[PDB]
Amino acid sequence: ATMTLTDANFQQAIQGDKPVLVDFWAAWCGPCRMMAPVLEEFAEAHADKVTVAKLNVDENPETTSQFGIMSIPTLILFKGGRPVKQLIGYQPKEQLEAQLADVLQ
Repeated sequence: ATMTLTDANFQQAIQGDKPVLVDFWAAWCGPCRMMAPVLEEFAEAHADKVTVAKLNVDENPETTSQFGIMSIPTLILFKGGRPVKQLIGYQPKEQLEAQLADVLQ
């Protein structure tokens, strides 16, 4: 199961001190379907390391205004209330797995 963050728990979650890859996506989005199954397989890949969380920026609009999430999908890794790496668009699971290997270690 992937994690599911939400406006209130979102910032209280990341700002503590915890590796969490927040996935910003929407059910009305077009090219988020491309990486849709790699993201759920991404939680199958590392699993005991990556918290692949899910914010609906449609439903929860507070953090999308802070960062300015202008084009979903948008993956951002937070380790201690600070996005170490923002990458967006379609990125294969192979691009993801090497990208997140650096920050998770």
